[PDB]
Amino acid sequence: SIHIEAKQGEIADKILLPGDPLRAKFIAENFLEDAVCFNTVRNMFGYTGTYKGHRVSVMGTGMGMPSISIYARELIVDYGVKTLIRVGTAGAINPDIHVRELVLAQAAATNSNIIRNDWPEFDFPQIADFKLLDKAYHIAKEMDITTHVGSVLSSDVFYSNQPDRNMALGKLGVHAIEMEAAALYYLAAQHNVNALAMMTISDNLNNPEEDTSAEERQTTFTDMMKVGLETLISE
Repeated sequence: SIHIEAKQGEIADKILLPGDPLRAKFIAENFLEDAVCFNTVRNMFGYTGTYKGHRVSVMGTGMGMPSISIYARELIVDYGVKTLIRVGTAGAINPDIHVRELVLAQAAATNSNIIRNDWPEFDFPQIADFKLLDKAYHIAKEMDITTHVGSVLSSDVFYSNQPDRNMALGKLGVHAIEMEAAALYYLAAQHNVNALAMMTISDNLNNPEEDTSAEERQTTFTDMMKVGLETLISE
């Protein structure tokens, strides 16, 4: 509420969180059944529908950690959401990681200040809920999806002034760069709920001429959606 106009009962307790409101709309119309809209405020589309009989929601979060922090907080605190899965795109910085592959974020590095401001004495890692991470991995492997489990970097600055520094992380077990996961993981830890972030590599920052084919782009997305949805409804 304040940023979400939904009444109580309109949002399921388990939600998929793409960055793009139009992606949410796309998921709602093609992977859920009987999906209906629950939010239009600031054009941040959200839908509740059914997957394999399970009530499931999906909504966009906008870009960057402040944005997703606002929406995840309201979902958790005002609508009692307990399971949250980010499904998104990222750029690969680990050279062994190629375009279209799947990354599951065991942890999220960040150059943000959101955690450090609250915890100045610490390096305080933001982590995925293990059981979610482990279920997603098992499901992905059954589908023979090329999957990588590791850290991602949740960055504040898409147009970075220090890209070499970012790239150097790729040699130390940090797979891909994204903008949201650390914030989501932090809120989940604060409110004791369960979060996972997953992404397909859309760009290989180590190899710019690694291209993708759109149709291929929709197979991969379909693959990720089912990992995402099966993980979301597993109990």
